[PDB]
Amino acid sequence: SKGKLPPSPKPRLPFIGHLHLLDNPLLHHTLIKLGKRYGPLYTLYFGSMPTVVASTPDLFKLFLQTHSAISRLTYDNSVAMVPFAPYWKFIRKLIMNDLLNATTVNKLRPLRSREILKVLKVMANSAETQQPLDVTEELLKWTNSTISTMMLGEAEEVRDIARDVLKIFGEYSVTNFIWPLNKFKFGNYDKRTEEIFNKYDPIIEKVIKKRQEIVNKRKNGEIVEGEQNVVFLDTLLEFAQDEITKEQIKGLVVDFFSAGTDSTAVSTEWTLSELINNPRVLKKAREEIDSVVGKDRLVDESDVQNLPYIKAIVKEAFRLHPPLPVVKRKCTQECEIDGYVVPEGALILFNVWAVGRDPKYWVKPLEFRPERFIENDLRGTLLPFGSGRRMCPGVNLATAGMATMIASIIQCFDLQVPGQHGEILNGDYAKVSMEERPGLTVPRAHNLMCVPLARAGVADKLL
Ligand code: HEM
Repeated sequence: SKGKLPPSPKPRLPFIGHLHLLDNPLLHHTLIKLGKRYGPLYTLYFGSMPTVVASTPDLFKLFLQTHSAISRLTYDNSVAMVPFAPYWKFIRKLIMNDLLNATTVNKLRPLRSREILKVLKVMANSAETQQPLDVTEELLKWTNSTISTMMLGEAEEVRDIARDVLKIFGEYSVTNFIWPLNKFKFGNYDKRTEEIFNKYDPIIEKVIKKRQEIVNKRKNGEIVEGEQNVVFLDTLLEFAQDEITKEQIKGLVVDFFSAGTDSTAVSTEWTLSELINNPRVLKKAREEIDSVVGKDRLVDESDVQNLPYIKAIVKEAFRLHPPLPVVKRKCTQECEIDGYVVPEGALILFNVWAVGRDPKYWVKPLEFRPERFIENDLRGTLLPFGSGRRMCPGVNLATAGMATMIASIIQCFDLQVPGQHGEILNGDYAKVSMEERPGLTVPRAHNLMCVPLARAGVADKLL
């Protein structure tokens, strides 16, 4: 018990604290340089707010222990609603009563498979035209559609809400500087953005109405025909009035759309980019798929458990390119971490990007070497056991779902990299830039452009 904060740099300035030292939009690079001098736990003042920066796994675990836990999720996204929002108590009761469980997420697999197939068919078309495909854009549409279809169904009104949610996400990303809602200003927008906002509430109200009558017709024993797929919202509506309000249902839907869907699109692109840049690993990945699954049917989500190298590839891309390089938490009460005092209300920053590249934990950390997870949650979480990860379609998409998409892509296609003067790069130049774009979520700065090439025995046997 040293009775003092973790060490801090100099100088601390009256109003801005240490903010003048943050001279890099990619904050995690600056936090590493500071960590080299001041150690694995140090204090920065974001204005008047003390902010403690940790960069070891042991420090992360200390911040997750109970005193009430000394740190909590922030409201940067809707995941914080799970422990804190009162209307999420309804979800917790469904879980404890075995009415919402892992089987609920497993039964959505056919919906997830059809969304995967849609992407493969887009790539197949680009293979036939031999035209560059914006894989970044396709992965954003894939994750956005899969979330909305799992939640609400295949109706055309859900296609409309998916396009609207993606547009809202677009307006949410332009208010971002480094972290979201930092350059936001109270303004008037325009008629274009106004129509985007006003479209959401009437569309979701109609979708809930159309799903409520399906639930009622199933409850009263009446037969239903047309769309036999059961959506996640149907499970919520089926027990909403047992013996939760419409507004609170709409609030759950808002939370379901804003928990970080884009993280899966970002991590999928980082993984594909590492595979393109590491032909040895990509060849070995296709050999596993050809051996475990074969060339006669598409990879299925049930195969992922039998694809250890594919799972190691996802872990290895997560180690090098965590979607959130800096994870934020808030101190809930005065506590002591490794002898230092952490004050109530302090912002806590986990530099997970630094840990992923630290030679103290990883042999040759700059190498994309999935074997490190073999020769010795397929991403390799901070929420306690029993928080509901097993019942969440978003966690499924971020793990088994992304692994299935990546395996399906490389099973069917070679990814050619187009060049800047009428040529396809290959093979020493067949690489993509790994430069980062600043953000809370940090994607590749350059969109992933690829010219798919159908592998031999794929068009007729698979697509
Ligand atoms: C119904 C549709 C739902 C959607 C579309 C959705 C969406 C998401 C997404 C996109 C994430 C981010 C996962 C990641 O990238 O790491 C997430 C996280 C999470 N969700 Fe959901 N969710 C849904 C329902 C639920 C439910 C019912 C629960 C019940 C407790 C739940 C609990 C969680 C938890 C605990 C996390 C955090 C997991 C972690 O950080 O490791 N979700 N959700």
